[PDB]
Amino acid sequence: SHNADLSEALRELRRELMKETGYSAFVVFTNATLEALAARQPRTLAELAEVPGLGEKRIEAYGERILDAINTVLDG
Repeated sequence: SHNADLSEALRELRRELMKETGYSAFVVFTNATLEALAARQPRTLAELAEVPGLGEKRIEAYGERILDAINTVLDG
């Protein structure tokens, strides 16, 4: 739940999603969005919807993976 640990997991997730989709990091989600995820630590879909720059398309595509990345860091 340290910010650096969350940020690393989110960068690792973003690389997985890039490989799976063929998209750039930017198209997967931007650094401002990554930082907001790490700071806000959303734990639910409701909380994901509050994250600046993420948006519904990416919540649908990536939301569960994002929550799981955050939970993996917070819970171990």
